Amino acid sequence: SMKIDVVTIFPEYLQPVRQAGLVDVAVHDLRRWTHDVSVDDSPYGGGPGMVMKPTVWGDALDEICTSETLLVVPTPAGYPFTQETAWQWSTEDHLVIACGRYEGIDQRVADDAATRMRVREVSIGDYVLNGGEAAALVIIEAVLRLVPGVSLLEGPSYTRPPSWRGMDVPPVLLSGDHAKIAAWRAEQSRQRTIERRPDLLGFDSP
Amino acid sequence: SMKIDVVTIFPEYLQPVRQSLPGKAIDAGLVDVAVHDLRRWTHDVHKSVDDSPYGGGPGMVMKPTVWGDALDEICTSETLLVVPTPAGYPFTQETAWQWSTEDHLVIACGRYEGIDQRVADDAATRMRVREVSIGDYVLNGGEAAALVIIEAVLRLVPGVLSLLEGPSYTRPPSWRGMDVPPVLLSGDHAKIAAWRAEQSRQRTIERRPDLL
Ligand SMILES: COc1ccc(Cn2ccc3ccc(-c4cc(N)[nH]n4)cc32)cc1
Ligand SMILES: COc1ccc(Cn2ccc3ccc(-c4cc(N)[nH]n4)cc32)cc1
Repeated sequence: SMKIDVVTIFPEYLQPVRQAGLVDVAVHDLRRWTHDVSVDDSPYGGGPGMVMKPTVWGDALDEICTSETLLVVPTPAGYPFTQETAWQWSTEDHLVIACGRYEGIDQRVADDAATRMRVREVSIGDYVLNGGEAAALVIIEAVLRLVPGVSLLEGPSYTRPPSWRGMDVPPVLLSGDHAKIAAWRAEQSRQRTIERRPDLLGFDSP
Repeated sequence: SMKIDVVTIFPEYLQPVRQSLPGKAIDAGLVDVAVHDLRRWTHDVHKSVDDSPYGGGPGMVMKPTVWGDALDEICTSETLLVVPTPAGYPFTQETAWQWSTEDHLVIACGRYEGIDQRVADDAATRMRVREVSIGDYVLNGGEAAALVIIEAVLRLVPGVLSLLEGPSYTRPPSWRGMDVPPVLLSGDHAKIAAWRAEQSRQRTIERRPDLL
């Protein structure tokens, strides 16, 4: 049984989550916790863009989080989110995902939170998004498919027809020889991993 | 001026991307994102998109005949065909920069165990094809990856949307007992830059030693 709360100034962007019982996902508009008739301001020390104010975040997380909560904060500067992370988080009772926008969230939000709950700043990959929402969708998908009750690269897969546009399915896959099929698939996976992800086998990246 | 076509059995998944686009960029003809239901190209009354894997094993494989027809209609020789897959080359910021100047991206979103390999291999005989992974975790299908790729690419298209960055701060100067680092309020901008550099170095050592 898992509860996921997602906090964002763009709740509309989290709608793809509908595409249950073991898990509940709830999306909260951060602006719900503002008192004035702005969630951001210029950075101390200077620099381009805006930083999200800690005040609004503090009030939201105060209401949503408990000491048992795992607070997840997507950020390009985070620890890497990997399959290992997904397995680890798959047995959590309560994930709260704080989605930033602009140039990110005042660092004190995570620091304050860490005084009463576990906090994980994470990156989903070495590219830059406009905000945390797409990363939340990735994290939710990767985690939920591992929830109870729900290395090397995978090689190529094939299905019918056995010949298509003059391209034939590798004959071994039609042979019904499980050992020969297992061996060919291993070789394909090895080949693919060396070519595309040599780092996985402890070799230099291109 | 970029056209992005996404092909998926879950077109609703891509709807927020389409709403994420500023009207001014669309009206200026800088960008167009179109989403297509793969089932438009199915052959049968059951609208089948998958079938059992040759050689056996778990799950299902998406049909080459259906995908072949879809890409035949949507792609041209100038298309960059992007195929998310856990077995792909890594998608990075460098990739995003490269793809940001493309006239036409087509993103083919798989589900189940993926797409029959002949689809990409056939397409590669007449257009540029890129199989890519967005990170070292497994998703249920290509749609979330497409969202990530579209966002990362389009935020590099003018006017459409190393070391780690260190912490950032804004008002108020004191909050829940935590003061903004005084150096940031010092007006010594050379010192501030050096402080930020050291914060960056420390964070990179702690979180991403692989970058060093
Ligand atoms: C100053 O450096 C920047 C800091 C933030 C941003 C945009 N942005 C704002 C909030 C936010 C949350 C997560 C992510 C993200 C995470 C990954 N792996 N890629 N992108 C990006 C985010 C741009 C630049
Ligand atoms: C047997 O190995 C598997 C094969 C496919 C799948 C699910 N699936 C189906 C299509 C598809 C497209 C992209 C991705 C993806 C990309 C990244 N970086 N993570 N996950 C995942 C995808 C699961 C496992």
